[PDB]
Order: sequence, then C-alpha cells, then structure tokens
Amino acid sequence: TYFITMNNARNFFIQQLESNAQDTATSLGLSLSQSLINHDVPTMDSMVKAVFDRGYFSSIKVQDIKGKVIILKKQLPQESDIPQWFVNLIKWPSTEKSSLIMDGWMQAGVVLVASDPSYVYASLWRNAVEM
Amino acid sequence: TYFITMNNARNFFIQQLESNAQDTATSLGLSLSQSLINHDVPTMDSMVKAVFDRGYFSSIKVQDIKGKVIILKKQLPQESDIPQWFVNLIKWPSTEKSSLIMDGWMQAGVVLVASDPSYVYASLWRNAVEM
Repeated sequence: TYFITMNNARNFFIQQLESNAQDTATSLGLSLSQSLINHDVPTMDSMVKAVFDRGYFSSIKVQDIKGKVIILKKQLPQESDIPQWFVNLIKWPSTEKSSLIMDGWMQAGVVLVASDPSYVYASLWRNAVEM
Repeated sequence: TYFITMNNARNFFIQQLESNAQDTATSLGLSLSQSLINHDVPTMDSMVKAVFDRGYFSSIKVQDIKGKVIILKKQLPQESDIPQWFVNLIKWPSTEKSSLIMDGWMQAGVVLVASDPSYVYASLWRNAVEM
C-alpha cells in the first residue's frame, strides 16, 4: 500500500490554498473591471458570490482606489469536532492575495481574496492514519 | 507519524480537479458575458489566458450558441519520468465541465473547461511512500 505523509499533504494544501486565492483574485480583477467602472454593484456581487459560495475563502473584498469597500463577503471558521491537539499539529495562518482592477492602463480598484485554512482541517483529520 | 493513504489522496484530486473545472467554467461564464455580446475577442482571450496559464487544464473552449468555437486553448499531457506501472495505478479520465454564457435571461454562449489529471501524477509519484 502507498501513502503520503501528513507533512507532505499539509505542504500541498498550504501551497494550493495560497495560489488558489491568488488565481481567484487575478481572475476577479479582470472580471470586475467593466462593472466597477460603470458602478454596477449587483453584477459585481454576482461575480463575487459565485466565487465566495464555493466555501473555501474566509473573505473577499472589493474596493476602489481610496480603500472604499464596495463589496465585502466574510465567514468565520466555525466550531469543529476536531481535537485541539490535532488542530495545533496541522494549523497554519491565512494569507490574503490581491489583484488590481484595471481600466485599460489606469488603476480603478483592488480585489482581495483571503484563504480559509480551517476549511481543510476536518478532511485531514478524517483521513489521517498513524504509523 | 501521520499519513494519508494514496487512495484517499487520489480521491481528493479526482474531486478537486472536477470541481475546479466546474467552478472555473462558471466564473468564466459570468466574466465573458459582456465581451462575447460585443464580440471583443482580445478581452475574452485575456480572461481565458489568465485561467489557462495556471497550467491545470487540458483545454478551455469558448463558443457561441451554434457551436462556432471562438477561443480554444489546448495542451497535451507531456512526457513523464514516471514509471508506467505507477501511472496505471493512479490514473483516471479527464472530465469536461460547462457553463452557459448569458446575456440577461437569453443564452449567448458556452464555456467548457476540461481537467488535466496527468498534471498531478508526478507530485503523487515524488511524494509516495510504500508500507
């Protein structure tokens, strides 16, 4: 039988969650351009909600140049039946990734996507085997 | 030391690659709407290239109602230093996911995203431990 060490599986999720937040922010940066320029909040909300409803993100933030937050989706990590000792073994901090929302060559806004590491803890706990 | 079985790690990637292709297709479906309506091929190409340059996809296809392919990005799985016996152990077929490109309530096109399972084989091979 073949296995993967917990340490290597953890390194995958650390890297995957970080790059997924960046890739998501970059694609939202292109997707939101026209709606941000024309101040179409409902269209911007649909694009963000489609991404945030995936469930992997702790926060998604859209703001114009000044820092004026236009859209803000947030969720907390919630209660867990995972033992705290195992949570302390695998946990790692969340990282926020950004991408500029452009209007041609001019800056128009920023979209920020933050990962939710606690989204993966339960799957690592249920699939863990000790040897 | 904690481990994950190869079978459980494989089930994760089977599920993750399939849902990632679907989530990507759905977000592209919203992102490409205005450009498809106004027939802005360069803007559509930038949105697709940002997603396809990620490297996880075997193909991304944008077409109007009729099946007229507007954008087509493809890549083959390439040569591997992975032994064929291990490739046969973990391999699984690619799946194509679709999302409609809408213009309000009217249909305008379809975007199709296909996964590339062979993208993950090398990482599973380099991280594999037998017990």
